Order: sequence, then structure tokens, then C-alpha cells
Amino acid sequence: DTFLEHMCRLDIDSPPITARNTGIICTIGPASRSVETLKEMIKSGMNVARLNFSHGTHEYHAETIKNVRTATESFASDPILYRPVAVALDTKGPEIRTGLIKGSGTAEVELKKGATLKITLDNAYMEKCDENILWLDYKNICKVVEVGSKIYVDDGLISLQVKQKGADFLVTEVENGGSLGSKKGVNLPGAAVDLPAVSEKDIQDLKFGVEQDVDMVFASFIRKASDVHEVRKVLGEKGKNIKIISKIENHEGVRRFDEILEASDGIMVARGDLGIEIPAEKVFLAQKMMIGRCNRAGKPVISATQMLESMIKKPRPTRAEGSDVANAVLDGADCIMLSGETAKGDYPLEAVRMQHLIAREAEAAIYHLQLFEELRRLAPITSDPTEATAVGAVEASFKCCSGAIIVLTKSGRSAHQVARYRPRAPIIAVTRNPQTARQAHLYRGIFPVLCKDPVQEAWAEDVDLRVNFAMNVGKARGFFKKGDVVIVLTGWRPGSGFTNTMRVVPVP
Amino acid sequence: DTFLEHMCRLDIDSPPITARNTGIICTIGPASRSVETLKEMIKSGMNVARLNFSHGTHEYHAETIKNVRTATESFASDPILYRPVAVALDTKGPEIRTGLIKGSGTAEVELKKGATLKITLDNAYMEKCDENILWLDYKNICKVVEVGSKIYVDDGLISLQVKQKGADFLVTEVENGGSLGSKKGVNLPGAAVDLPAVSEKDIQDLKFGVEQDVDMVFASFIRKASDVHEVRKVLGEKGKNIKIISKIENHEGVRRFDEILEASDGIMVARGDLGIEIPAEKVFLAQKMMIGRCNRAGKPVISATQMLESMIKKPRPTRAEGSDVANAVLDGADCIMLSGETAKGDYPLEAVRMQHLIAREAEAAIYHLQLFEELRRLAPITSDPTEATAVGAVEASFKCCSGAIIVLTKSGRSAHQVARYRPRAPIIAVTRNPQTARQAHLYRGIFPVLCKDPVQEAWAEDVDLRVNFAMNVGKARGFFKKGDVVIVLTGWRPGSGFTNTMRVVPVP
Amino acid sequence: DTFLEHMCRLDIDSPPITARNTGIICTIGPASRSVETLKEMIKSGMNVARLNFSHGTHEYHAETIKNVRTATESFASDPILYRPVAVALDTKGPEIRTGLIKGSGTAEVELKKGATLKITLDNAYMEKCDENILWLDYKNICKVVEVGSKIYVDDGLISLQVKQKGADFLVTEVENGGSLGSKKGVNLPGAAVDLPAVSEKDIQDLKFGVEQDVDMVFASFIRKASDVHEVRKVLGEKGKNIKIISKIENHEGVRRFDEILEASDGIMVARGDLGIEIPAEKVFLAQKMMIGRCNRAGKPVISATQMLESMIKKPRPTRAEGSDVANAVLDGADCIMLSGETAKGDYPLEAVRMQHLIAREAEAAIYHLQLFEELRRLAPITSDPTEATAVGAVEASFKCCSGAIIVLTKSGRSAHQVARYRPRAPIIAVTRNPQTARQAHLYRGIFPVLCKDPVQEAWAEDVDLRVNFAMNVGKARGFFKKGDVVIVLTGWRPGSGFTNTMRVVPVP
Amino acid sequence: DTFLEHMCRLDIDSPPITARNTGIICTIGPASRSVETLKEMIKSGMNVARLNFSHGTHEYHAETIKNVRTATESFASDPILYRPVAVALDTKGPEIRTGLIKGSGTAEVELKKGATLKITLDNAYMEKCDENILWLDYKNICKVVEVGSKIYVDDGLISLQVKQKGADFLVTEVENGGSLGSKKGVNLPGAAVDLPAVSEKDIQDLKFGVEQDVDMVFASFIRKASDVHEVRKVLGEKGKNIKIISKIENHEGVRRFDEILEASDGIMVARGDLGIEIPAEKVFLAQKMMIGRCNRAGKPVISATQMLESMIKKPRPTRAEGSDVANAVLDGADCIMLSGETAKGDYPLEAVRMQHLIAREAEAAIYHLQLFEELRRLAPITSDPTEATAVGAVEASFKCCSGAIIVLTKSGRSAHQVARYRPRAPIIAVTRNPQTARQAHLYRGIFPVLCKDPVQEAWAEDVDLRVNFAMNVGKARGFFKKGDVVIVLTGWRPGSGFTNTMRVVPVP
Repeated sequence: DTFLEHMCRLDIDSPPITARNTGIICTIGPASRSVETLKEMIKSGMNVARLNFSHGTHEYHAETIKNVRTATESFASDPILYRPVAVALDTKGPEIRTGLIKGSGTAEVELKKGATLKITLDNAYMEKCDENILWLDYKNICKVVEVGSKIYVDDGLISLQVKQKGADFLVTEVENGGSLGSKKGVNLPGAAVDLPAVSEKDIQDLKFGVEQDVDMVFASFIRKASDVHEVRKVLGEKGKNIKIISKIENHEGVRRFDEILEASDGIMVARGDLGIEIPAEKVFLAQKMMIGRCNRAGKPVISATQMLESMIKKPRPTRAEGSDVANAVLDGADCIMLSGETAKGDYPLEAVRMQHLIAREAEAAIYHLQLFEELRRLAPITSDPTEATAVGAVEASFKCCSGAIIVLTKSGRSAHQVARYRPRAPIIAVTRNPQTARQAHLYRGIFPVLCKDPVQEAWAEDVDLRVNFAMNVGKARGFFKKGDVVIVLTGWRPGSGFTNTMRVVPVP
Repeated sequence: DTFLEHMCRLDIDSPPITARNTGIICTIGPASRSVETLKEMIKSGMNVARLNFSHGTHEYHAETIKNVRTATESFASDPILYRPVAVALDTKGPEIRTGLIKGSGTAEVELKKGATLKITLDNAYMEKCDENILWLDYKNICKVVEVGSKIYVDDGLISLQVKQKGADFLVTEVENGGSLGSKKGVNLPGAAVDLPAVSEKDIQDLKFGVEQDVDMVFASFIRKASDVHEVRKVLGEKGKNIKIISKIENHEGVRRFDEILEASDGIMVARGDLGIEIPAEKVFLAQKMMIGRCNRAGKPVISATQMLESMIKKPRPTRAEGSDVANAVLDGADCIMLSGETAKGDYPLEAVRMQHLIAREAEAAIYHLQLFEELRRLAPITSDPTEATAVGAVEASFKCCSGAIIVLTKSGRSAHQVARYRPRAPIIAVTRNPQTARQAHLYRGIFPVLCKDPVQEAWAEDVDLRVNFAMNVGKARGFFKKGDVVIVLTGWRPGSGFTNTMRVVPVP
Repeated sequence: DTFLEHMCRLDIDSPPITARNTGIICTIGPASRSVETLKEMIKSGMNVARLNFSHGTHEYHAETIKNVRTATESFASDPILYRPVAVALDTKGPEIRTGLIKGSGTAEVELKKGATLKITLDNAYMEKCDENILWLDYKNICKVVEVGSKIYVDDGLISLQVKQKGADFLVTEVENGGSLGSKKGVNLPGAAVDLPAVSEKDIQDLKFGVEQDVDMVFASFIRKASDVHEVRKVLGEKGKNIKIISKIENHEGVRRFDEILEASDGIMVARGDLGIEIPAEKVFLAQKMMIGRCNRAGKPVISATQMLESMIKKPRPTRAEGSDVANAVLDGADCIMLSGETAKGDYPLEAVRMQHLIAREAEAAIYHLQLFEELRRLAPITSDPTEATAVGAVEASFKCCSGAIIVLTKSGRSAHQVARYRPRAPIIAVTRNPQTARQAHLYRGIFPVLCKDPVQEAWAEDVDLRVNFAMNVGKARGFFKKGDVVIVLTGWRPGSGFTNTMRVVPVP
Repeated sequence: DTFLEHMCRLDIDSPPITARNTGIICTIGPASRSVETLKEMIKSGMNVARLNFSHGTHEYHAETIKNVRTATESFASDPILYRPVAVALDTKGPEIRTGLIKGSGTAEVELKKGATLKITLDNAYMEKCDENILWLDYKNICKVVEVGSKIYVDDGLISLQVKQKGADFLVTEVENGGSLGSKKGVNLPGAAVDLPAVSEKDIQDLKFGVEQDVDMVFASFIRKASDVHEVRKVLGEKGKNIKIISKIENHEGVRRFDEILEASDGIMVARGDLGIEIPAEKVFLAQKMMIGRCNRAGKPVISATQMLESMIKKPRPTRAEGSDVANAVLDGADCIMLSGETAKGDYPLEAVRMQHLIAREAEAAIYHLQLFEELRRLAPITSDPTEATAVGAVEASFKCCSGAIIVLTKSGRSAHQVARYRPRAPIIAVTRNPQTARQAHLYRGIFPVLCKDPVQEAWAEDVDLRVNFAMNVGKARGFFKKGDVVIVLTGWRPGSGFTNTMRVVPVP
């Protein structure tokens, strides 16, 4: 009825009645590139393998994608239970990274409050940083910094405000402290950055991605719409179909968020990079704002970083990491991302699993019909057949309590359009295009299904075969039973430009 | 918006930007049964022809039907512009009536105020009525009426008050003077009048109605469900498919309205008969209530019995009758009924043309999305395929700003199912079944269209036959043009089931 | 709940539970200037005596106002039951009137379809018009007419389209026909008018009004906001407090309706003058539009002309005059007006009474809380103490089912502001300013009460005395009983610029 | 609007344009009971001081109260800027606790995974606990626990699994390693733990609470209404006026929540205790439900037990705790509670200051008129004077865009009555009664203000005393300025009755 009536009526001992609508992106690192580790991850809800090109070589990310695909297709033998799994390339982007401190890639020299540390960029101490003296990537720091500007190191625990500029060197106080350590990153919040959004390394990484048939790019440190356009002209014609997800990692990208969203296929909210750049008492508005617009606009949005970073080293998360994530789902994020817990973890399965749990359970508190009616209200009058067919399909899904909204697409477009409006019922997307099954996982509520059957002489016949596919899938995965109802969205005629037929059909 | 704003921004100087949705019912009498006259009337907007069986032999009304079918079909050589026309039989009923005035001649005597009238029941004075003895044929008048009771003779114009009750007579003072002719009808407001709702005449008349394939019965002085049931049993299973419209003409009907509606296919508010048997000020609440229940019940209701009464003898009406019909059409009426204006009148055509104009001009003060959003969440929720397909279709018509909702069933039932959500787009109902094209004028917003084609021996090709028909009609008739989007509703097959294919098709 | 649920729930045999909120303006003429006739009219709900300065002298309207006041104060002895009665001056305004036809002020010469009639304005036939030849007021008709323009005579039944222009004379066909008769009016729909909105006669009439302490002016044929401003500069400083009601009697005033409403204190909709000037299939939108804006803006609006014009000569109105009026109340008119039925009538009491009945009964179909919530929603953020106090007072009146909203004002302003928002509960306005008690009757829902008690030394005491007045008034008139609730709106402190105190106080 | 738009148009870069409405509760321990420290905390936002009676003698907490009263009143020489401060007693309850570790010293032993622990009940080992024998003081541990049961020692950090049940002991495998000190508390999730809700200690502690005029009791491990009733009977009629907040810390409480709420003055969600006894993913639904019921019930609810847990030993928090408190305040919390951060922490002040900042920044994602329009038509409708005066006052605050709603009762009850409609303007509650100024921090949006003046011997002058006080406070404290409009609520007199004078006063 009311939103409040709907929170009051929640029952913690009622069962999970929904299957899980929000997607899980896992970051694949040393702890999760074994094929066996990944088979389990896929079995515990992984849907997108993130590769962080901020660290490592090409032969290594290619081994990593080979094991992801080895595990993903161990399931292929029975295409009903087969879960697609997408590969995501997260670019490096305009980073600043520290040296090796002693000559060693595993050291940490422990800075002390009040102490003094000279930044050098003498290209000499590239691997000699100790307690004083410190080397950096950014050649032109001595230009955008000023005598008081604050510099954060590692994800941010080690802080320090400069006292002495230079032209070659720089010297500074230490508010905070801790460990320095090696190959760490540096932030310069509230300080300009003349690094390009696409370095020549990031160009090479993108093109690699095209060669490897990745399904999405996570473009780092996007600040303005030219940065998106560059990523796409690199991906070029060969990767006009790769989805670009801009990462909002600084204040500008929030300020310039609308034009970033125009140019991009979806948005990643990097909550930690933000909670360094802008005061933290405000990230959570930014997130909420940036999710809502991505929902007005029916573009995926990914909530990321500092999710369960206590499952790097405990097998069970703080009850407030739990609440953090479960509220990202409620704000209407499309997907959730794990960085350290699945990459460097001592318990990566435990994290993937807990994430599926938390997120299944947050949908108990989604008021699905308020969402829908708000998102319909806010939709424009279109002359798009496929848009109107989606809206009707969702109305109907609510007046039946549809078990599903079976949607046949090659594009993926038409299953996206239906999910735009947040049906409570799951969208079973039936495709023959393995790229579209992998990319579908971005969009909340799409359960992609990959048909491998050959195309039939008579298209009528063909449609029935795909739809019956989807219905054995639903019966099996548990979404419904004989004699329930579904919406089915198809074309009338082959090579109809659009998905313009809705049938309200009882499960057989 | 508000409703109040939707008025504030009305524009008289603007041109009607909606079709006429309300059906025009016409009472056929001697001024309007020539074939040429009925052809010109059908041209001007007539949708239903009412025969009034209180007057006339079966051989008379059989010829009047003959000419209406003649006229109606003169246009049948161009399906695009053939307009179907329904044939309604209105019953005599439990009427009280006067005897005859004596002599021969201009059969009329003057009833002067404050003077005296013995109502007698002696069948000697049956043909010897005058200003002192007046015979009527209700034999228990004397027991159901009392002293001080009113008696309205000739259709309300004359009032008597009952001064003295006798054994088998009554002495009355004339209170509303007038002039009395022969066989004119009497109203005993407030009396327990006990005549059967179905007389032996009414039985032979309904059995006539079936022999002539009439489409609706307007049944008179209905008081209770048992009355509707007796009419139905009489129509029996040779005429099960005839629509029965109960006429509410007295207080017990308004009282028992609810049970009368459940038992009936539709309602007629008879405001003149009801203006006699009720405090005339209370009438306009009676109608507002009974239109209201009828709309929530999804049952057509007709607003009647005096609409444009000046035009018996004047070509144009007093704007108060125009505000009267306009507010009946806004109140919720599906049909308006013309009675004297088109039966015995001098301008049966300027009457049809004016009513068409007033209904088409009133529809602008109808706030249409208001009506939808409520009727979506008033009328039975959460059910079965057909009602989910219909709602799906209406939310689509609203999203894509459809120019028409093209509906294929043969009963009519699924086109009703849609009209019961008051979409803003006209519902073109395509049927091969002439009765349902005639009968569907009762439902507001439905535009019957009769496909006279043989059936293509393949379901989808038959469907596109009909849809392409509806399209060409709608383009000819002005509803939509090339490039607009229409919604389409159909069978899953000819397996029966129900109607469960919605489609959003651009207009060729 | 819904609007439709609220129409369905109407009961015609439940009692009138409301007292009558809409006001009644009666036109005082030969049949109603006796003091005894008027005492009864006041006793049957008259609230404003309209004097039509279109006919008659000054000594005559002054006799007429003397008898209105004689009857109004026969009730004054017991100020609880005393009903105030306001005098309204309806100007003549830029009229065109015909001659005397034979030399006699009572003749009628009966024009015939197709016939020929010369208009002359030779100032010679001022009183000789017969069947041919016809004299007019308007000197410059031969300028704004053209060879085909249509001229209507009497309220409009006699029509005629010119065939021959001139410089001095004019000659014409006769569509329609009937009686010509004497001192009749002429309309020139769709034809310019160089008559002034304020003739020198209308100046004199206004100033007379000021001398006689009229309470409102009904300004005729207002076309633009300069016309309002002229009426007020005439009324001048001595009549800055006389309320000006513009009459919208032609197409322009509808076109220029907004600026007319700015300049004026309220609007009269003259439905007959309109239904000649603009097609009649559109008056009823104009009316509806013009009432709604007058409600958005909290200015009184009066629905007028052709109300019950069958109670000029029958003691009981057409059931469709009844429906006409009862729908004006529903559209939200503030007041209702009778012209012929109370002026020239053979049954003026019967009309005043039926009007009270019809209008009491229409409020059964007002959804009072939808009104309020729409009118609140549509209100601006004001920093007006008195506006906010009114809105809260009305909310409260709904959360109690207030018997009344007792409002103490001198101005009248604060009782107007409360009524702006259409409480269901009646507004008892307690004033010492007899002008404000008389003018209050314009505003729907104000039941003015005139306190004659002297001002008390202590203002606290004084307020209690006026409020207890109002509560004996309510107890007596029937609005409520001991132990019910009311809202009471007063000032805190004397000579507070405003009514800023709301008390929710139980009737004693 | 939509709710979704209200997010889409959030602006991080904008400055907080609302006051803090949520009360900050602080747990006073050894890091925060000096008088100087409490003065600085009260300055930074503390509204309530919580004593935790699980630890400490009566002479200890009596001195801690002494200093809180000292600090609190240092500011009392300027009413304008004295902030009242409530004193909350939190009970020990049915706690299970460990014995002591042997020796003396740094009383801590290491519990290593996969190793063994005999839980014994022999009061010989009561002070001779170690890594093998661990004594606890719950004597029926053995019958309510089972094999495979978990046992969480020291506040969740340590988990044991029950390998072997004995007669009077248990053998357990250590699953979450750790370090164990003395007298640390045990959780037996899922066990029928039968200790009394009110122990003999808790009785002497509540009787202390009354001797010291505390204002609220936070009562722990409440499971059923009878538990609340036993606490109430103990507080007896010397402390009838003390507010009892039930603490929901186990599953039976969440289960029986509804009865617990009826019996209680308010709720505390204890998310850490609740995160142990429940699947931690289910917690965030539990809270959302229990905040929800509490808001519809118009009963304050506190969100607690881990809010900013980093700041025990770090000056600023992990943004995830910040998103955590922000979403508790949006969920509906009236108060936030700080526990370790301000009791034993190193930065008790940077914690108060940060929480103030996070609550004040979160209130922008609160959609306020949404909350009103529902709470107006959810919460008991159509009644009695006081609730009609309160709603009147809120609709006014919204119309005139009020800067404050200034409320005079002495109990507090009428200021609650208003806060229960969530107005957008802060409620300045003016009382002469210090307890109600302290106690009213529990209610969101209420800003207590204590008038220390004697009573003017004339009701209205007393009223203007207080109102002019509230005005000057509100101007000093920033809420509104000269020329803004405030709403005022008051007695009709000191006759009792209730509160029934609303007033809309401009600001001097």
C-alpha cells in the first residue's frame, strides 16, 4: 500500500521467495584464477569476472580469461543449467603509483605522525623510498600540488600535507601514518591532473580486450564526456558492441555526471576513490543520486569497492559491511562488486556466497510496484513499438503475478527495455548470441539463457522452441511450476525490427 | 494534474480533437421509418434504432425493422464506411392506461383546475371517457392508492389529487390542468402497483423480438431481479445472446438497483418516468448514482427519455437541454437516447446531428488518465490471462500515445474488457459476427467494424487480414494516419482459450 | 475514497444532512416588490435582491430597495434568526433595444419565415415598427453589420440575416420568426460594438447605487479589464467597498476572461447571452472553465439566466432545468440566479423554494474533500498569516467533522479566505459590519450573522460574546448540538491585522 | 514529485539547508566523564547520556551522573543556548558471563582454532578459567543448548561449536579464534535461555535510577510484554514518568516485537547483539521493520550498538559506517547511539562531531511532504480536539513555509502529537518542566527549550512570555529570522482540557 506499510510487513522468518535479481562482479586475482576456484565461484553466483588491468601483464590476463572460460563452459553440456559469465576489463587509467621502498616488492616501512617525507620523482629512487624520500609516476606533481595540498597514499590510510614545494623534489609532514609499502597509489584530492584518460598503455589494454572478446570495459577516472568518446574510438568498429561502464572516481565526474552518463553504456560508482576525493559524509548522497539517474535512464549502475573488505581475512563480514551492500541494492544498483575479498582473499567463496545471500535478502525490502509506477510515470511518450510492448508486459506481469517475463532477443535490447521498469518477476532472456547472454548480467533482473539449437525452417516453430527452452529453464531453476503464468515477448514475423508481441501464457 | 486544472484549461475556440465515443440511440416512429430518412439518420450518427412496443402491431414494427435493415445495408458495399446498426425492442410492460374519449374526432377534452374527475373502473365507460368520468384499465387502482395520493395522466402533464376513495372508483381534484386524449398513460407514484413485469403481451412481443433477430431488449418498469429473470426465461435459449437492458423508471428500481444490475446486461435511466415517481430534484442524484454503479460494474448504461425535447417541433434546442446531455455524457453514459425528437418529430435529423455534436464536444471535459488509473485499481485485481492482457494493452496505448486499440473477438467480450478501463484511444472492434458489431454500440468507446471476408485457413494470416482491414478503416475514418502506432488484441489461436496476444504495430 | 466510489454511494432516500451552502440571487420585479412577497422570499432562502437597471426609473428602484429593506429588517428583532439580504445593482450596459411596434408597449406583431424587415434607426419610427420597418438604439449598426451578418431579437428566438445594407436604413430576411414585440433587445453576435461599457446612463446608475448603499454591482457586457476599471473609478472612493461582479456575456469576455477576473471581485456567467453569442454546444465548457478559474482564484462566480424559465408560468420546473441548475452547483458556482421566475412570475415563491431544494440536494454529490485537497494542492506558498490559519482551520474541520468553522471578521476577508478551500462544514461569519454580512452571501459556504451587541471594554470578553452568539446561532439554525465540535477563528489581541487563532472547541 | 526524482536532484556540493533532527545518544565511560570532556561533548551535539549498568557500582554511576549534571548546567545562565541533556540507565539484564582468567596480570589467554574448550559450571574454576576450562555463570547452559550449537564469547568475536554435551559441562571446538579476557559475555543464539528479564540486580539498579531522577530506562534482552511490565511495576509510581525503551537483542524480541512495542515507551534496535542471535544478513530487514512499526506507532526508536566503531581507536570512520548511520537516519530513526566510541575510546569527541555531521547531511535524502501526506492518512483519523489541532498546525507549517513550530505543553505529549506527522519544520518544544525537556530528545524533530521563568498570573501573557522566548531562541540558534512566520500551539487555559490553540505569528 504505502511504502511504510510495506516495511512494517516484512518478516525475517519468512523464506527467501525471490531468486536473486542483482548481479555479482568478482575481481579475479591470485586467489581465484584456478579453474577449480572459478567453477565454484560461478556455482555460487558469480556473473562477471573483473580483471583489473591496473596490475599485471597481457599473457597473465590472457591465462586468467582462459581459465574463466574453461570453468564457464564446464557447465555447457546441459544448456538449461548453464549460467553465462562475462569478462570485464577494468582499465588502469590515469593513476599515480609509488616505488618499491627498499628494492623489494613486499616491504613496508611504517611512517610516523608528524614525520618528514620527500617526494622526488628523480626517476632514480624508482625502487628506493625507505622512510624519507619517495618516488612517483606523475612527472608533473610539482605543478598541480601547492605548498599545502593534501596527498593520500595506499587507498588513503597514509596521509600527508606538503610543506615545501620544488621543481624537481618536494618535502612534507605526515598527518596519519602507518605503512608506506610498495607499488601503492597516490590520490591528490583537490588537485589538478594532467594525466590523460587514455594513456598509451590504456590504448593497448583496450585493444587487447577487443582481441579477447571481452564483454565490457570499466573505464577508470572518467571526468567528462570526451573521455568516454576516446574509449570508444579506441574500441573502434571491432568493439562497437563492447559495453562501456564509466567509473565515477572523483568530484568532477559527479559534477559532470549527466554528460558522462549520456556517452556511456552504464556507470560504476567507486565508493572508496570517492570517499577519498570528496568528504565521506557525502559519498552516500552521490551514490544515491548517481544510482537514481542511472535508473531514470535505464542504464546499468554498479556499486563497488569497500564491500566486504573484512572477508579478505575473516570468513564473515561486519554486520555493517552487510548493511552497506544491502542498501546499495535498495538504492537500485544493478550490480555489486568485490575487489579484495575475491582477488587476494583467504576466503573468496565465503564472500561470493555471502554476497548472494545479502542481495537476495535485500529484495524483500524492495517495494517493486512503487518502483515500477514511479519509473513508468517518469517515462516519456515514445513512438517505439518495443518500449510500449515492454510497459504493457510489465503491467501485465503485476496483474498476474507472473513467474517470469520470457523475452526472446538477439540484441539484448528488448530484455533491457523490459528490465528498465523493474518488474518483480524475473526476465528470462533467451538468446543465441553468447555475447548478449554475457552482457545481460549487467541489467538487474535479467536471467540470460543461451540457446544452442539450430534455427528452424519455419520461424513459428522456432519461436516455440526457444520459449519452451525458457520454460524448462524456469521450471528447473525454480522460478515457477506447471500451471503458473508467464508473459512471453516475441516478434510477430521474422526480422521484425522489434519485439512487439506479448502473450500471457500458462506454463505447461 | 488536478481535475480542477483540467477544467481551468478548457478552450471553447479549439476544434474537437477526439472522436465521438458515446452511442446515439434513436426511437423510430412515423417521422423516421422511410428508407431515405433512416439512411440520412444513420449517416448523421445513429447507432441503435429503438422500437417502442407500447404502440404498434407486430406487422408495423416488422416493417419498421425491414426498413432499418434496408437503410443500414445500403452502405454495405464498402466495409470501410458501413456503420452497423442495432435494433432494440422496448417493452410495453406493466403500464397503466386510460380508455378512449367519446364521439370520434379531435379526440381531446379540457381538464380545468380545481374541478372534478371520477376515475371509474366500469368497462362501460371504457370508450366513453370525458371531463367527469375517466376509465383506466388497472383494476386494483382502488386498493393501492389512497386519499391525497397524486395521479399523473398523460406522461406527467396532468396531475390529479385523490379527494375520495370509493368501492370501485375514485374522486379527484385536477391540480395541473391540461388536455387529455385517449389511451394515455397513468403514473401512481408511491403505490404498490402489482401488475406483472412480464404481461402476456410482453411475452408475445419478446418472442417476436427473437423471431426478428433483435439485439437488445429495453425492458420497462423493472423493479427487482426476479423481473429481469422472467424476461430472460422468456427470451429462452433461442435468444440467450440478446442483451437485456433494464429500465429504471420507479423508486423500487432505484432502491433495488444493485440486484437489478447484477441480473442485467445493462441499465437505462428513464429520467421522465423517474421524474414523476420521485422528487424531481432527487432525480439527478439517482442518475449519478446509477451511472456510477454501472461504470464500476462494467455494464453499459443509457441516459434517456428526454434529451432534446424541444426538437419535436423546433430545429435547435434550449442550451439547457444541451448542458443536460453534455453532463449526462460526462457523468459516464455510454449511450444517449432520443425519443419524441426522432419518432414523431418534425426534425428527426437536426436532432441526431445536434446530439452527435454535443457528445463529441463534451468529451473534452472528460479527464481520461484519471479514469484509467482509478478503474485499474478499483475493478477486480490480480487474476487470469485475459484481464492482464487487456490492462497491458491499455497501459501501452497510454505510453505510445496510440491512435487506436484494434480488437479481434467474435463475442465482443474482449473489446468490452478493454473499454472497461476507459482508454483515451478509440477501441476499433473487428468482428466477423454481425450481432456483435451491432451490439457493441452499447459500450462507450467501441467502434464496431464488420469483416465480411472468408477465413484464411492459417491463423496469423487471418489475423493480419483483419488487422489490415481495421487499419484501413481507421485511416479512412480519421482515427489515425500512417506512422501512428496502434495496439492489437487477438486469440492465441482458434483453440478457444481466450484472447491473449497483444501487439504494438506501426501503421502502414 | 475515489470520486466514482463517492457517486456510487449516494442515497436518494437518505435525508438532506447539509444546510444549503450555495446562495440565491432573486431578480425583483413587478411580482416581488410587495413587502409581503419579499418577506416570504427571504424566508425561503433569498439572499441577494438583484435589481435590473436595464428597465425602469430611479424613484422605482429606490422604492424597490426600500421594500427589500423593510422586509429584511422585519426579522431584525431576534438577531439569531435574522438572515441578511444584500442589494445588487445590475447595470444596463451597452444594449441595443427595439421600438414600440404600434405605438403600444404591450403589442407583438408576429414575424413569418422568409419575410422582409427593414431596420431604420430613422429615430422616426421609434414607436412604429409593425411587420416591416424596425427601429433601433444603436446609431452605428449600418457600420459593424455587413450584408450577411445575423441579428437576433428578443433573447434570441426571432432571428434574421441581413440582405441589404445602407447608410441610414437596412433590410433583411427572417430565419426563425415568431413575435417581434416592443422594447426588445438585439444581439449582433459576431459583429463589433462601438457602444461604451459605461454609457452616461450607466454612470448615473452606478452613482445612484453608491447613494443607496448597494452591496454589489453586476457589470454588464464586460469585455476587457479597462471596462472593470471604469466601473470602479465611477464607484470611486465612496464605493471602494462595493463588490464588482463582471458579467461574461459574449465571446471576447471568455477570450479575455483572465484579465477580467484580475480586475473584478467576481464573475457572473450569463448563460443565455452566451448561448446566443457562441454556439450553444460550447456554453457548457465555457461555464465549467470559467467556474474553475474563479475557484482557483477564490473569487465568487454566479451561474445565471435560463434557470427555471418554466416557473414563469408553471409552478414546477422541467426535470432538465432542475438538472441544469444542480450541475452549476456541482461545477462549483458560488451562487445561483433567477430572472423571470421571480421577477415577472406567476409563481415566484415556488421558484425560490425549488431552487433551495435543488441546491441543497446537489451537495450530496459534492465530494467535499477532493475539492479541498485539489484547492490546497493548487495554492501557493504564502507568507500570509491569515491564509495559513485558514488552511489549518480547514484540515482540522475535516479531521473533526466540524459542525462549523466560526469566523469572527469585520472585513469579511478572513471568512472568504476560509471558504476559498470548500470545507464541508459551514462557515459561520460573525460580524458587526452590516455591509460585510450582506456581501458575505456571494461566497459559497458563508452563513453571515450580524452582531448588534456593543463593544466590550475587555476584548477577551468581547470575543467570547461574539463566539457564543455564533454558537447559539448554530444550535438554533440546526448546524449542530451541545457537545459537538467547532473550529473558532479569532485574533489574538485587538487590532491584530489578521485572523490568526484557531481553537478546536466543543459546543456548550 | 517521485521519490526517485528527489534522489536524482540531490546535490553533494550544496550546503546543509536543514537542522539536525535526530538525537545523538552517547555511552559514558571512562574516556568521557570528566566535567570538561562532557561540556565539550554537549557542545558538539550530545543530547542523551547513557550509563551502562552491566559495569559499575552505584557509587560510580552516581558520580558519572553528578558530572553530567555539572557539565549540562554550566550553560544554564543563558536559556537561549542551554541544551538539555537526558540521562539514560541501561540495564544489565539476563546476561550470561564468563568467570575470571587465572594468575593476575594482563588477564588474557589465546583461543586457537580447532582446539578444545570444556565449558564447566563448577564454581571452583570460577576464578581459574584458561584455554581448556572456561566457567560461565548460566547454570542451565547444559539443558537449553545442544550438540552443534554455537556459543559466542566476548561479544561475538569468539565462536565455539558444541562438540559434546555432558552432565554439567560441555566440550567445544573453537571456530573463530581469538583472545579471551575475564567476565566477558556469552551468546547462546537460538537457545531457550530462561533467566529473568528483571534480575535482583536490575531491580536495585532501576530503584537507583529513580533515586537519581533518571529520565529513560534502556531495558535489555526484552522478549515479551510481561518483561516490559515487570520493569514497569519495578519503577512503580515514584517513576511512572520514566520512559522505558525496550532493547530488541534476540530473535524472540523481533518475533514478539508488536506486543513489546505496545507495552513500551519506545524501542532500541541493538544491531550487534541482534547480529549474533540472527543471520547477520537478516538484521538489516529486522531493523527496517522495527523502525517502521515504531514510526507508524508514533514511538521513538533508537538505532544503536555499533555506529562508528572504528573511532574507539581512530579519529575518523570508514565511509561504510557513515553510509550505515546515514541509512539508519533515513530509515526513520529518531536517535543514533554511540557506544564504545565515546565510552572507552580515544576520540570521544571526533565521534560525536562526525555523527552530528552525518545525521545533518543525511536529512536531505529525506522526502518530507511524502512522509506527511501518508502519516496524515495512515495514523488514527477523525477524532478529538488535540489531534485535529496538531494536523491543522502541520498543514499550516507547510502552507506558509514556516520556520518552526513552537509548542507549549509541559508533559511533552502535544509536541509528540505534532512530531508524529513529520513536519518539515523543526518543532521547538517550550516547557517549564525540565524532565520533559530532557526526555523530548527521544523524538525526532523536537528541539527542547527550558523556560526557567516564574508564571505570569494571566494566561495569555504567560503564553506570550514563552512564545517570545522560543522566538529569541530560534533566532539565536539559526532556525528562523525576523520576518519569517512560525506556528504556535498552546493550552485553551490552565483548566487542563488539552492543547487547542494554534496561531500563525510573524517573527518579531
